[PDB]
Amino acid sequence: HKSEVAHRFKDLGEENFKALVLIAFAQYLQQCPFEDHVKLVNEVTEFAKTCVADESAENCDKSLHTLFGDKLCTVATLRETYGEMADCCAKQEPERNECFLQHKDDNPNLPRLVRPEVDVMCTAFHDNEETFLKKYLYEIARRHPYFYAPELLFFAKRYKAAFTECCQAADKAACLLPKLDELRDEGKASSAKQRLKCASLQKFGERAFKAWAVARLSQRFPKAEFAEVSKLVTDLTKVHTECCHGDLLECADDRADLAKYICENQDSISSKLKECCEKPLLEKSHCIAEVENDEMPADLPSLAADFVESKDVCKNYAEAKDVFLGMFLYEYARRHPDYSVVLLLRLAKTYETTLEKCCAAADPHECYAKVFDEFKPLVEEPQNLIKQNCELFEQLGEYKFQNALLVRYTKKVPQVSTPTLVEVSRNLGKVGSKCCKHPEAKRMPCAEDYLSVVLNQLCVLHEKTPVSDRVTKCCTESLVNRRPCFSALEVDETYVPKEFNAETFTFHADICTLSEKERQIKKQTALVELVKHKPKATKEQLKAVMDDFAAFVEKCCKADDKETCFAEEGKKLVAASQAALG
Ligand SMILES: CCCCCCCC/C=C\CCCCCCCC(=O)O
Ligand SMILES: CCCCCCCC/C=C\CCCCCCCC(=O)O
Ligand SMILES: CCCCCCCC/C=C\CCCCCCCC(=O)O
Ligand SMILES: CCCCCCCC/C=C\CCCCCCCC(=O)O
Repeated sequence: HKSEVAHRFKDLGEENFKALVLIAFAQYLQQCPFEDHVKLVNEVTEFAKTCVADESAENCDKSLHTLFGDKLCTVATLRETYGEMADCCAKQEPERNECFLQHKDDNPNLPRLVRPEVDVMCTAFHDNEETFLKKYLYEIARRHPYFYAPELLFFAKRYKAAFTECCQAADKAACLLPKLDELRDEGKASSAKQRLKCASLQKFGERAFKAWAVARLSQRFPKAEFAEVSKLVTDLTKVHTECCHGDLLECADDRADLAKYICENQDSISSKLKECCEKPLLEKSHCIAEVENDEMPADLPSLAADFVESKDVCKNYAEAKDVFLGMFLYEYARRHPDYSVVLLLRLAKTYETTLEKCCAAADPHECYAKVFDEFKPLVEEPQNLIKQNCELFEQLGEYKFQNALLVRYTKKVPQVSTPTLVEVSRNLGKVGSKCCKHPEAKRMPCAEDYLSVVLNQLCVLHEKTPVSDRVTKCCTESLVNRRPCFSALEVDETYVPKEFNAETFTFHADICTLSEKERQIKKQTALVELVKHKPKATKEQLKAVMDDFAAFVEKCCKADDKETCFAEEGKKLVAASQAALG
């Protein structure tokens, strides 16, 4: 039917097509020059215009993969540069393309991208703003070959809108930097979420994934019927598999097909989809995936009815276990948008466990009559933690809240690197700052969202440089008990204090010229070292030492001649503190 290129070109528009072709090629030819890819893009774009003018034009009939594959193999250096990958050009289609996906190197050997000065950046932006955005688009795409292209394009437009609104302000840095930080964090989270979902699919199986998807979908579309939700879980599962495989083209088609489906049965799924279903092809699925929870019917029976009281349960269960259990989740999840998905799964595993013990006993109904009774504690566990932690967060504020976490975790896993403990504690604080501003009904979902990517990054790291069997236990265990296992970590009684070191607790006046972020990291780094040296110190002994240090920095940063007060009063602080911490 017609021409694929022409079609995609008409749907996307020239501007989007060119930016997407750039990203796609950058993700395969990660080592080729920018000017080389631009040549490529122009060539393909010109070809695509040929097809838009005449569908019968040469090669215009060819499939996207084939056209794409032919273009890659057309690169001169290829073998000289990539070597192995060049041998892919010797194969037929299904093979050739699969051969390229295998050589798509994740975690390249490229330099870190350094953020330029707001001024140089803004000035480059005013000059060729297009080549300014494409170069960076190219730089980020080659470093993240797995990042879904259209999404990367959505972030790029937000960056563009920020340079536009900021490069014209009185104080540019004041405007730009703050939003460049939000975008970075946002981009890293999305990137991590993505690897997280794919790793989970791989590590735990499609069953676990389907369970997660049912719960998640039911919270969002509480009005949808179970048959509808199972339909979506199935398709959603096929989408994640191919999108994880890395094949951009297949992934995009599956996503478009799904969003189209959902939009066509809009009224049969959710009322909060109107906006998203009006958007262009490029942003539909992305919009839908971010859509807000629809409101629940209000005309819903009780869970006790069909799952706890009604005999006919084991019968209905033995008939199709997973389906029955899926029904339980659907029912429980659409009634609880306020629960995290993992909590929902813990309740479902608990219920499964019960049906599996009771349905085989003499009087079934009398064995599982009090099951909802066993849910209470599972539910209270996270709620209580969130309540306790957000109260504390509101008490001391972000920075001081980060310190509280710092002391807490260093004490639980002293074997961890100081820079890693600092990074972890800081990220956790931002979660507290993002999620505690929410009402009690949106807090667990918020925390789950952020905590999962933080806990995963943590584990992949530990997977590389192991440090504690305890961490490994929590990291390799069930994805449903991952967080509870970390919450259960106890202070490390075993650990042996790190012998004193003055260099470690030696401060200089430079901490006064430092920026807010740099001196925090400076102080926090020391705080971790302090706890690693005297792990048996009280929250109070520590508060006292931290207070003595506070005034220290003050009565020395505001003193005539610094680098001395710092060595004089410093010697004192350390000698006195050593005594306090007996
Ligand atoms: C991990 C991918 C998510 C990040 C999205 C990036 C989108 C790229 C679009 C335009 C380039 C912006 C140029 C500014 C670079 C500064 C990057 C940084 O702060 O780390
Ligand atoms: C509102 C979230 C509060 C975030 C504060 C950051 C401190 C992290 C420590 C404990 C938070 C525990 C939250 C547990 C909910 C995750 C979902 C789950 O496991 O059910
Ligand atoms: C040397 C680097 C290797 C990686 C080491 C991993 C370090 C883990 C450090 C701290 C654990 C994070 C705390 C997890 C949140 C649990 C929530 C709670 O407190 O209830
Ligand atoms: C027995 C070991 C003695 C070590 C010497 C102690 C010197 C003090 C060292 C580190 C304190 C770190 C400061 C953390 C509090 C930051 C709070 C704030 O910003 O005001």
